[PDB]
Amino acid sequence: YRYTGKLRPHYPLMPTRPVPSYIQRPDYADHPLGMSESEQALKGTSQIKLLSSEDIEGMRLVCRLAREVLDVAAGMIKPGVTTEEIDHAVHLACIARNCYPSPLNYYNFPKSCCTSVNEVICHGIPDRRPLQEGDIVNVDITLYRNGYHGDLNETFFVGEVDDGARKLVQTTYECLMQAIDAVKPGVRYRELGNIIQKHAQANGFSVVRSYCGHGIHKLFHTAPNVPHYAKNKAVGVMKSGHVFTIEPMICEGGWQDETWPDGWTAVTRDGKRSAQFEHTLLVTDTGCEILTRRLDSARPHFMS
Ligand SMILES: CC(C)(C)OC(=O)Nc1cccnc1C(=O)Nc1nccs1
Ligand SMILES: [Ca+2]
Ligand SMILES: [Co+2]
Ligand SMILES: [Co+2]
Ligand SMILES: [Co+2]
Repeated sequence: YRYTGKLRPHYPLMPTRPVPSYIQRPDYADHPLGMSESEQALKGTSQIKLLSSEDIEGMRLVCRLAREVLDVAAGMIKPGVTTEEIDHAVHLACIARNCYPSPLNYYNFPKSCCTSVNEVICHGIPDRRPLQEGDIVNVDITLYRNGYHGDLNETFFVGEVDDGARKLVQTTYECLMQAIDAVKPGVRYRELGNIIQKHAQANGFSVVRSYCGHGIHKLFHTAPNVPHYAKNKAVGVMKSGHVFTIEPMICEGGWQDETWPDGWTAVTRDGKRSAQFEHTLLVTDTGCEILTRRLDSARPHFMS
């Protein structure tokens, strides 16, 4: 395999971390290949679930807990810390909140969160590499509690970063918020990509096309599929009660991605940097509730 940039995986990986049996597990947690039968049963369907008041309370809870766990990871970002150490802290923080870390064994993913450094677009696997000053790193968190999944992610700066890193991260966050500001009943899911690409393009950045936002609730990834690029064929119109994520991955260079031999790590084909931000949103009668928002601080960590 020919690596696209300077990053290399740092093996060996620690043995998979167990989750106490008292914590409720999603169906794929105990499937040998990590397959989710409940999810697969709806593969290819575009119908979007309309959450009940009960489902909404469950989503509000898990999303708040997920934010708490991402905040824990945020506090650990510093030069010298390995992504496996961040993952260990996330795993324990999920357990402390009586939640199962959704990524764990999802289609056999080996860790409890995704840590994506520099040219890694997404799905980076926590390993032995210590973070380096100047790096940008995304931590993607998803928790499962009482049958509901809550998902969010932020990109962080490791020590002092260059102006290019600052612009990429700020722009990506702005792309996400402009999309969220457009969410309300009656809006087509395909419009979000037009908004995101317009802002990214105005700043000289590209939009990853192989990975999209997704419906999330009783399932980790389900309808609707939400592309972040312009002129996409996303199916569906927003309605109060819909819950889904917006998680644009923006790149310094081209939008093309490829996957490492580990089967998970997605990287830019040109080796340039990529940044991402994500929130889980609930469409209300008039707009949307950002379930994974910070409740005690006005801004994301990179600008805090
Ligand atoms: C094909 C199938 C199984 C339903 O998975 C997905 O679509 N998956 C998906 C879509 C968009 C963004 N992400 C993912 C994903 O897995 N991300 C993960 N994060 C941690 C472990 S797996
Ligand atoms: Ca990255
Ligand atoms: Co993902
Ligand atoms: Co996520
Ligand atoms: Co997501």
